[PDB]
Amino acid sequence: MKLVMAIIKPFKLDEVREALTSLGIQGLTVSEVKGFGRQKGQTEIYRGAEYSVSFLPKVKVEVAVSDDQYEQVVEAIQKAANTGRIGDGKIFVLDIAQAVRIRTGETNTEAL
Amino acid sequence: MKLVMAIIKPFKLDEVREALTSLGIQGLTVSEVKGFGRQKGQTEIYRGAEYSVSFLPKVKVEVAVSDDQYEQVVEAIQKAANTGRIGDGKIFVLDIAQAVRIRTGETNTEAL
Amino acid sequence: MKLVMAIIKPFKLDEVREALTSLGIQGLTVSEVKGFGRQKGQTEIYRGAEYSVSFLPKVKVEVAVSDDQYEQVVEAIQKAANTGRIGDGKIFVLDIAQAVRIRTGETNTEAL
Ligand SMILES: Nc1ncnc2c1ncn2[C@@H]1O[C@H](COP(=O)(O)OP(=O)(O)O)[C@@H](O)[C@H]1O
Ligand SMILES: Nc1ncnc2c1ncn2[C@@H]1O[C@H](COP(=O)(O)OP(=O)(O)O)[C@@H](O)[C@H]1O
Ligand SMILES: Nc1ncnc2c1ncn2[C@@H]1O[C@H](COP(=O)(O)OP(=O)(O)O)[C@@H](O)[C@H]1O
Repeated sequence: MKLVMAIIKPFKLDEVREALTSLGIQGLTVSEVKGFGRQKGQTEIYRGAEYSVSFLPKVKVEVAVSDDQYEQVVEAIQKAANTGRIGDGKIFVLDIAQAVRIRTGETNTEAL
Repeated sequence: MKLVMAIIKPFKLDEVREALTSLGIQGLTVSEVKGFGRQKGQTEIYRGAEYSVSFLPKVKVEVAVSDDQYEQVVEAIQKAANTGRIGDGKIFVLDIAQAVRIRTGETNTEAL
Repeated sequence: MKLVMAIIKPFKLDEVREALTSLGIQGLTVSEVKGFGRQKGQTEIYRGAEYSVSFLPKVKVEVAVSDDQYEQVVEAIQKAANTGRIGDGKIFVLDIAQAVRIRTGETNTEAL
């Protein structure tokens, strides 16, 4: 099992969710983050230090998938979330050691 | 060491925290997320596309525990966070490669 | 590749970001969390149960770095985020199985 974490442009959430649904992915968890990178927000200089005054929101998508699914999922997300412009974001894949569905106590692949 | 990530119903946070305290777990980190899954929010259809108009908040609990603790922790959380109804959520266990307490520089199990 | 996750005092974000920039780290992702631990917020007791009425915000910094960088990054963060007072937070290092830059499709170390 793999945890697929994608940091994407907020306006790409709907498109990514449809891609996952097409693969029959049953659910996912989403949170708000701020992004720092080559694309930067505006700053105001005070005493030699530049205070950030604008920020770039991103959406963090976390979806647990089986090993047999993960490559297809990463592919779908990349294609859905791509604009070709700077700031498009990242996909990080983390190994999951165990998964449990709280409602049933089902483990691993049967928990998703 | 393991990072135990639980996605739970917001009204179950207090109950989960008490369970962890009973195990002598010293601390944990909590964030707000939105959940998508078999339980769905309401949508409004515009031009063939259904815009989500209601969302289902969940709370993401992240607690780092020692290998000797992790199975007990996962068990406690599952029992505390369970309602038996759809939407109860998931527990994902991730391996931790290193941990540091910022205040002391203590490493691994002594950092918790 | 490693995902370095740091839970830090909010007023330490600027200092940590400068440390990473000094190492030539190109970007990072930041989110808001609440912290529970030895430092606690205030509570109000109702029917034997203590409702939390104040909370301690922390900032979660997540930065993916190469294996050759990770020890230096963990060191920089620890020194930047340290106050010596309780509540300073934690750094957890997670192994990354794969990384992709969404804009280019570049993989692993070339994605950062
Ligand atoms: N090393 C990193 N670790 C974690 N998140 C990162 C890292 N580098 C970039 N990001 C995230 O990716 C987003 C886009 O990065 P950026 O460098 O602006 O564009 P691109 O990803 O197109 O090269 C950033 O806003 C940040 O959220
Ligand atoms: N594959 C997944 N990866 C990450 N989070 C998930 C996944 N599937 C479900 N979730 C999270 O679990 C929550 C509950 O899932 P749901 O399918 O509604 O009910 P149940 O977990 O009882 O089957 C969702 O709101 C979502 O936050
Ligand atoms: N086992 C843990 N897993 C995840 N986060 C933790 C854990 N223990 C502490 N934390 C986080 O670290 C923060 C500081 O912890 P605390 O015990 O108050 O001080 P210190 O880290 O200086 O010992 C907490 O507010 C919480 O966010």
